[PDB]
Parts: sequence; structure tokens; C-alpha cells
Amino acid sequence: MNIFEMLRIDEGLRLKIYKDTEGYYTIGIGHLLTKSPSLNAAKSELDKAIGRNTNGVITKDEAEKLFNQDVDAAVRGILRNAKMKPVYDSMDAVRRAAMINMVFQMGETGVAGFTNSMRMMQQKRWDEAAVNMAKSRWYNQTPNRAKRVITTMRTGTWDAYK
Ligand SMILES: [Cl-]
Ligand SMILES: [Cl-]
Repeated sequence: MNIFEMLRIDEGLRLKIYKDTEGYYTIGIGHLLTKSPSLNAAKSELDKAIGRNTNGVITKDEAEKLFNQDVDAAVRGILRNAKMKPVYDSMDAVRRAAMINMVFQMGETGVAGFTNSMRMMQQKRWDEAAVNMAKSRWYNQTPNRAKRVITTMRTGTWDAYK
């Protein structure tokens, strides 16, 4: 297991524009297209991202293409972030994967809003961090995924994904 498979589990694969769990137009493997209510704008954002006239549908390879880009951008987002970098650097590979998943889903912004857990993380107080992370809208909204990511963080193993 690795970050790619992990996220592929959590996000799924849809080759047609769909609405995510927040009602936002998405496609591929969790690629958010736009927060606007218009499918047109969505369709438009998709064509711009793919470089062709998609008509709201892409092939698998294209989905994988966005996916690579988005994982790469999440990592690079973390590394450019003054609050997060040090937390990420302090952790082992499994736990880093958990942090990337959170950023991929919530944006550097949304994650960056877990200061308190991140501090516990950096201190290696896993159980506590897990408890704190659970008091969040994130957890209340997507509890099963949240649980998977929290156990990965708590344990440093991929058990939640096996
Ligand atoms: Cl893009
Ligand atoms: Cl869920």
C-alpha cells in the first residue's frame, strides 16, 4: 500500500462529472472542478484541465493524470507550508501518507485548521491526536473515511486499509 492506493480507495473513480459529498462538481479520483453551482462552469473547468473538448467525460488515463498531479501538488503544498512542514518531517512514511490524504481532501487550508492535533502529532502523542482529530466537522461529515485516516495516524500501519 501507498498513498496512491490509499486515496484511490477513499475517493473512488468516476469518469463522469459528479457531485462530491459537499455537493461540488468533481470528476476522476476526487478531482474537485469548482465550487460553483453551474455545470457549465464545471464543464468548462474540466476542458481547461484536460486540454480538449470533453463534454463532461474523461477516460481512465486522464483521470489518472489529474490524480498524479493532485497528489504531487498536495505534497508540495505541505512542504511549502511553514506550519505543516515540520510536522510532516517528523513523522514516518505511513503517518505522512495520512497527512497527505487529509490535505488532498481538505485543502491546505482546511488541514492547516487542526493546529492542536498537529502539535500532538509532532510530539508523538498518537492516542491523543486521534481523539482530538475526531472532534471535527470532518469526522462528523465523513466518518468512515475519517476513521480510516485517524487509525493510520494513530497506529502508523495500513491496517484500516486491509
Ligand atoms: Cl488541474
Ligand atoms: Cl465517509
